[PDB]
Amino acid sequence: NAKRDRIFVRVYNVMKRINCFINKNIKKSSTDSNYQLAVFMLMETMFFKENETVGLLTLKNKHIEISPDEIVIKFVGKDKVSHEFVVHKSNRLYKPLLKLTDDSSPEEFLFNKLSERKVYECIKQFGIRIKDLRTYGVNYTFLYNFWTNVKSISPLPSPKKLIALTIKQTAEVVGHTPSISKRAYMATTILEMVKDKNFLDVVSKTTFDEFLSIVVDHVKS
Repeated sequence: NAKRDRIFVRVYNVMKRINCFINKNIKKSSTDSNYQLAVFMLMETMFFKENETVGLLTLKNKHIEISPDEIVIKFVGKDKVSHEFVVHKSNRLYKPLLKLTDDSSPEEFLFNKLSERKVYECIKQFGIRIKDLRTYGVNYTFLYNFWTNVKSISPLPSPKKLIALTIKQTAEVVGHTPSISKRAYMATTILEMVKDKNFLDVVSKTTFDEFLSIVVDHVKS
C-alpha cells in the first residue's frame, strides 16, 4: 500500500526530528513552555488517545512521587482512564521530569505552561497529525514484538504463526486488537520481507534499531 508506506516512513523520520527538538529544549531551564514541550514530546513519542491527554495536562505535582531511582506518575482521566506509570533513573525522562516537577505547588499542574493547543500544534508542525503518531506506535509495537519473537524463540514458528503470535502480543500490550487495516498492513509487509531466505536468520542477530531500519528500507522500496 502506497499511502500506509508513505506515513510509516514519514513518522520514522519525523520521530528523528522530534528527538533533536527534544535534545534542544530539555537544556532550556524549566519554566520554558518549549522545555515543557520537549518533556511532554518525550513522554508522548515514548509509547512503550484524547481522553488521557487531558489527564496528563491535568497532572498535579502532588501525584508525581519522586525517589532516588524512580518517579511514579499518577492521573485519572474520565474515571476509567486512571493510570500510575513509573520512570526509572537511567531512562531519558527521569531528569527532565525531575526538573519539571515543582513540589512547592501540589495542586498546580506539572505541565502548567502547556495545554491542548500547545502540544497538538507542536506535533502537527512536524508534518504528522496525531493519528500518524498513534498508528505508527502500534506499527512500532508490532515490529518490536515480532523482533522480540525471532530472537527469543528457537526454533522459529514460521511466518504465519510468528505473525499471529505478534498480533496477539500487540493486542495484549496496547490493550486492544488493532484495526484489521492495521493488522493486514503489518502481516503483508512482513510476509513480503520473509520471501528473502535470510530475512528471519538476519533478524535473529539484529539489534531492534538495525531491524527497524531494515523494515523502513523495505517499505521505502
